[PDB]
Amino acid sequence: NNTITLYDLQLESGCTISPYVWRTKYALKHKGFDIDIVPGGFTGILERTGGRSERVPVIVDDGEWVLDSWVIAEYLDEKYPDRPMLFEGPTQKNLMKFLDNWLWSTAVGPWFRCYILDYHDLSLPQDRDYVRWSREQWFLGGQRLEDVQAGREDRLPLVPPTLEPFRRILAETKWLGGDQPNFADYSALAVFLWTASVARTPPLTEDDPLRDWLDRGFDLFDGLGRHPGMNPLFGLKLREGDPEPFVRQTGP
Amino acid sequence: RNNTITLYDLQLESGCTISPYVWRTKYALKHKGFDIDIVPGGFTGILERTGGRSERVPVIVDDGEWVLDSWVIAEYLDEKYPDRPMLFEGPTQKNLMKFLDNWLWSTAVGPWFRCYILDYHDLSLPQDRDYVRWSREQWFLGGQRLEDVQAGREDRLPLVPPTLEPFRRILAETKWLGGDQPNFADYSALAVFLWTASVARTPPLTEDDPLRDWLDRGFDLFDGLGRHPGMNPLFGLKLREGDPEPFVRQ
Repeated sequence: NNTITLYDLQLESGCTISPYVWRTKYALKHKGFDIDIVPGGFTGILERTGGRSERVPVIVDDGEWVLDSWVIAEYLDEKYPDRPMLFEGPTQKNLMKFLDNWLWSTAVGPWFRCYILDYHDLSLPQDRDYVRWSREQWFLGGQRLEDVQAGREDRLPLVPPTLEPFRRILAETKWLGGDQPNFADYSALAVFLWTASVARTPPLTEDDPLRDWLDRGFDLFDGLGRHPGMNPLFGLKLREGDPEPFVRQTGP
Repeated sequence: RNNTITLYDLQLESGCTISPYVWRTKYALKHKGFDIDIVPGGFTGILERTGGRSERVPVIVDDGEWVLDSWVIAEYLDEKYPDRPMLFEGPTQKNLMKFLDNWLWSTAVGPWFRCYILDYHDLSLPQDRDYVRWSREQWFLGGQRLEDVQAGREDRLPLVPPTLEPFRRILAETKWLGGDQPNFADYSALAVFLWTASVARTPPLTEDDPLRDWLDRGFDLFDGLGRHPGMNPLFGLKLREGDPEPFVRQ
């Protein structure tokens, strides 16, 4: 007090990679708490916690253990209604999940393959083996990470245009939460926060309209998304035959 | 004014509402507990029917207040009647339902429009038929004639159910988009399927589609608002050997 312990999932740079952990960090700072960060990575999670969890994020509030990023957010609104609210109501929760699933299929799907080797190489030394064989086999390969990531220069141009439905929303609002951000923003942002933690070449063009919301989000809470290990999201260079990355239109 | 608001409808020959914008307005009004004074009429003569006030419907008249556009009407009701059940819970709902609505219009309305545009024409009021024909055959392209656009729908309709899975995924975990009770998010989404049911002379969904629970409860709301005599069934799509599996069965 005013502190809550958080079990992180970090890269070798100390930088968070897990989007679930990312939106939980933002949710905690939204509520105005200080975070006691427990470092670590993909391996040894059960041992790092008291045996209470095989997954992160996990928080400990005084001595109350809360598992699952979604549950954590609901817990914070329930126990601390006096601090800035994360959810507007039940309708937000349902429509959030629809947006989140779409971002995951549209952005995370393709980008995961484009950065799967960077993902591995940027991980903690103890993690790299576990990440290698399991990722190139479970999620899956069926073969190896150098072969899956190869050719990303050809895939990355194809993603920006597909994000237009999301651009369409942010064109007419400052935050998903309106004039101020909430968990809808943080959950959406987590997709791009993960991407920045592993993207050793930028997935978006320098003038993508998303940049306004993205930079503001990453700057929130004293630069929560500006950890020294983070990579630029912007700088994608396109070719004559590439698709236009976004709709260029003004503006009645 | 008792408890009454006037609504300029957009009806087919059966008296059934076709416009999804009008549909979600009917639900919004009933959600607020109002009685609806319906002004009938179809696609033609809207400027005549209104005071020269609108070329489009829905329009409502609340005592002397004329209100245009279904989204604005919903906001107007929440602003003027904060004592009656809320349509929006806040700004976040508004932003995220636009995202869902946009997706539903791209995924469901677009393909089903092409599949039912001739039925749409045939079911409209007699005085609207030629206008709907000429209008649609120049604007939304399709394009050819109504007959050509709708031709081959038996091969296209089986392709739509699989693409609705992202929407199923949400409804499999909640009673309503609004939670334990419906609100404008539900009514806006339902309006897509209400429109479809008004023009679909062959069913677009299988009898066992997991969407049916929400759809039937939705259509049944407010004394069967979605059960007007003219409505066609959404269910009964007959899949053939080659067709894709319509939904995830896990």
